[PDB]
Amino acid sequence: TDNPDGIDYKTYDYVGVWGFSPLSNTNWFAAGSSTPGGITDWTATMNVNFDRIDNPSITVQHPVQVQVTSYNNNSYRVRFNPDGPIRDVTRGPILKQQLDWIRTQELSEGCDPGMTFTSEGFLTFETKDLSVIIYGNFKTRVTRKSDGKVIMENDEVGTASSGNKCRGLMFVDRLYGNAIASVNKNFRNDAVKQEGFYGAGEVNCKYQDTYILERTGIAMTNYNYDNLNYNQWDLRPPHHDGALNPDYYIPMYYAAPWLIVNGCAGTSEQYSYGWFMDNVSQSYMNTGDTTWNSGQEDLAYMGAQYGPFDQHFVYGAGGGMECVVTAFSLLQGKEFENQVLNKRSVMPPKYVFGFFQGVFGTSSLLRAHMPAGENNISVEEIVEGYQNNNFPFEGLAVDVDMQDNLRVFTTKGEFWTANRVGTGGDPNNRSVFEWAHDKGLVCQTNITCFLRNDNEGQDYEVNQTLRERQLYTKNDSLTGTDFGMTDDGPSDAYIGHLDYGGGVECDALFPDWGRPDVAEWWGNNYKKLFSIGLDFVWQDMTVPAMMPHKIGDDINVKPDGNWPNADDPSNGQYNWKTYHPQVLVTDMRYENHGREPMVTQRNIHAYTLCESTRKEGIVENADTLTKFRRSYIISRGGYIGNQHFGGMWVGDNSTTSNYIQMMIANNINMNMSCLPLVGSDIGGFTSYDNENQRTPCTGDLMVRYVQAGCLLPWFRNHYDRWIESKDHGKDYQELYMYPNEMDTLRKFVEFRYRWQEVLYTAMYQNAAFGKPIIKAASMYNNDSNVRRAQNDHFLLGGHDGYRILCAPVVWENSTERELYLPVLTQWYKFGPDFDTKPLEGAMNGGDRIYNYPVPQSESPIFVREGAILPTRYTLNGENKSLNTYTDEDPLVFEVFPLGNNRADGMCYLDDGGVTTNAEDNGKFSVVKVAAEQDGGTETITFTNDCYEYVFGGPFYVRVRGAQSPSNIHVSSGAGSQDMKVSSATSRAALFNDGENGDFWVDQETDSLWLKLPNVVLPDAVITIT
Ligand SMILES: C[C@H]1O[C@H](O[C@H]2[C@H](O)[C@@H](O)[C@@H](O[C@H]3[C@H](O)[C@@H](O)[C@H](O)O[C@@H]3CO)O[C@@H]2CO)[C@H](O)[C@@H](O)[C@@H]1N[C@H]1C=C(CO)[C@@H](O)[C@H](O)[C@H]1O
Repeated sequence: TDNPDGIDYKTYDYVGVWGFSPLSNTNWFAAGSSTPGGITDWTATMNVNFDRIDNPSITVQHPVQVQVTSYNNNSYRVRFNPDGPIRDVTRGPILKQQLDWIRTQELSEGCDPGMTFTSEGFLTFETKDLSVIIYGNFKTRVTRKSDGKVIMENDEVGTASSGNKCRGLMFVDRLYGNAIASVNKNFRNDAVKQEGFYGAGEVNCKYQDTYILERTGIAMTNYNYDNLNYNQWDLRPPHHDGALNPDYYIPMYYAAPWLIVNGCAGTSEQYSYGWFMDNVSQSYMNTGDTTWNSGQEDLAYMGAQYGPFDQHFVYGAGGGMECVVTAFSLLQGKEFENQVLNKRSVMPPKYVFGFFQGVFGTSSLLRAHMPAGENNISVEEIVEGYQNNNFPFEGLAVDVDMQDNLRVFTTKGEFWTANRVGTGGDPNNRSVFEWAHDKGLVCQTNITCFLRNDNEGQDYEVNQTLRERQLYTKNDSLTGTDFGMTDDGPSDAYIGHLDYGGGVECDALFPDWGRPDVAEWWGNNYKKLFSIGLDFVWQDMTVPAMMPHKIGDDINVKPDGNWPNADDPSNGQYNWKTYHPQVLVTDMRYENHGREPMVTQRNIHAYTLCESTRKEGIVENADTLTKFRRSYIISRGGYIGNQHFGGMWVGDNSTTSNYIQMMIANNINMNMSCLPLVGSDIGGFTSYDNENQRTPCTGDLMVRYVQAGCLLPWFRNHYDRWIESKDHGKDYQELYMYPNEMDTLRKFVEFRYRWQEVLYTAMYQNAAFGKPIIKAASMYNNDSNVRRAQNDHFLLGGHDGYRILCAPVVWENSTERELYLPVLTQWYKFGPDFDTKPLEGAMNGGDRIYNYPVPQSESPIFVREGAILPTRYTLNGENKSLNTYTDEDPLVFEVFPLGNNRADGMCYLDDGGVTTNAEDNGKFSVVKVAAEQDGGTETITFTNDCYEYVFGGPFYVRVRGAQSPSNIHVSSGAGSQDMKVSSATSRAALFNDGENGDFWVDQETDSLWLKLPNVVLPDAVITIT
């Protein structure tokens, strides 16, 4: 039952953006005419005639569905299959039942889009603030009720005499290909509109010498790659000479055919809409890039190498780009599952927000058992470096080093306290993870879906059980292609190779995910790791990232590095560093459907791998997790929607100023693509010095790299380590190996740690409401100067999520930067210095300052007026892992200067992930807090949205700029108590000795500290007179 729809597959190789050419018109079909086709529900059908743009006498008929997806969040949808029936996928970001729920709810509220056909046969409908008309040839116009503004319209190519053809719908004559595509007008050169496109996951784009955030006038592609340095040689343009820098026509780790359009920016008449082409074969986004005549300046499109054609336009409930993001997240929501917490994504354990050292080149757990080898390091030495130097440190990212000769899901003797593999729980032979637990730390470890094959007779249960149940991808192809074979077999299995450099490699098999019983099988395997202490997951080589290889060559032999190329094209022989594209894999998009070649769903493999570690690994086997029941995944690849499995790190960056910039833009863009909890390796993964690869990150680059990411969602220093056993990489990169910079380094980690609940809460605001943790400058509304500052200015935190503004310096050996404060509000210089000192005067928003000074010891980070921030200090004053925090380590609602005599704050509370009762049973709290000045009385009010988690220790209000009071009244469900002056004279003595109901006047920081009991948290009126 392979290929049920009779597809003839014309394309298998990687087609660069330069080989994708729908504005070509030749051999392309576009809508020319239609007759109406009925409406049930909110799906209308138009029976559309597609004409060959280059010979319109040739026509075919296919039906197109036009579905309103959310009246309230102004989103609809267009799809059609030109290769067969129209078909609801069963795995993906947008599922039927989440659409069906949204619609049902909205119907109960009595929303009517009034999907109707005029007499002429045109389709008209309405969403909340938008109206839409679609003409005969599919010419689509999207107007905005309030000001009549056309905010979006598709494009039309005229012909010699056959009328006009809407390129809003295009597929290639199935005689010549399978590509699809869709075209809009693009007002990026409109004097008043100045359209600007955004999003597109991990794409990178250079301008002059600087990496930027905007994705306008450029030709991108989604094509998940093993793209080490974001600039892999094989991904270069035809006939490209010299080095290849990362750039926009190079695909990355994550598949996001998604674009957020923002025109008439920062003014009354502004509009934003998102654009998801839901497809998982190689996709394209072209924002009007003339390079290679691939696009035209005044048009934009999306497209794919294969079908079917499914596409979403999401305008959002209201003003600003952010709302596009949140509505998009709704469409992928889990409201239909009655998720009480995880609606828009799954919440990680608190601990996932702390600092992690990853090392590629440890070679034992402890020093006592470390084999002799030049520059070898043990885990024990790392933990020692950090712990001894009072670094706030969370734990390790153990690599394949630990595995037994690269056998995913196992460990070798060296990574245990007693030099042998235990079944664990033996206190005289703890595994890495268990020892790690006793040090306070937690770990992820690396898991690929690569199952060793060259085992040398040696027994490896995970590969053996894959062969038995035939759960491996088979070597069949509709082309008779020979992918190679070894002596280990089996005879009918796809056998790829895994190369990590310097002879660290092996043959491998792989999970044919499509198959049923495969996700169960995958999942139960993580038990071999959970029962030994593994906290969370490090999902890698997810592409699958296999070794380059030419059909015909041996399995362990890759091609010449310069192959393939324009003069010597692949011609169906290159594997593009993964399965040779022809391999028949079982469908991952439609279940019980048959087998397709991988070329048709390449961009789904990692999503699907991630889905399975989630549902079948972490969730089903939570019983076997040890110290924490909740868990997470940090993944390298995936596709839109992946946020419901965990988050992302941007694979293999490097150690240069450019990569810092890139990491930030990437972060910001990944947020607006519904992946909030991502980040890039701090300090860079790969070597960088061309004379001597072993040279490690400079101190100053290390400071800027940490300063820039110390408030990004995922914070992890990871790197390729040179050791005798692996002759590529750098000497060291751990924070503690920098004596000169240690103090700056560490204080910026402590600082993140004090703002831990800020991250936690923002994350909650993402699960609950879908808000991006990190916020493009252009998300701040009514500001005509945020856009120019958008490459390196970003915001996060607070009740609304726009309370902290970061503008990290992005160049090595640099002590200034151009700073823009966003307008119509006040800002305050903050940082690790400002905890133990008074704030400086206000900074008037709307300012541009050239050469704003930033000594190495400082990053530009500001807190807005009106912010109240949940902060967290240790009781004993030391630095300790988040996961060892308990409710005795104070929680501090820091009120800042007031904004129009107002201030507000939100704080999510829950057990941390010790258990899954927050996501499972609604066991959490959401504390709100307000503050108002009224002549002489300031009223700080605590209310709750629910208080299901009982924060067990006293918490504090910290007022900034208000000193010694005449009285403080505290009102509570169990309060009617006046406050008395504490007898402690230091913050430390207030926390540890301080009496409940004690206020302390802090001269040093110009603050007033209120110590209150744990029971008044959910509800109180603090009046300060
Ligand atoms: C560890 C790493 O292994 C593989 O990376 C390869 C590159 O694919 C290959 O191009 C070559 O890279 C050199 C490149 O050719 C040259 O132009 C450049 O200047 O120098 C590069 C090396 O610095 O060799 C490297 C190996 O050294 C994989 O393709 C990568 O995915 C892989 N990174 C993975 C693997 C691990 C180990 O489990 C993780 O530590 C890491 O997080 C993950 O991203």
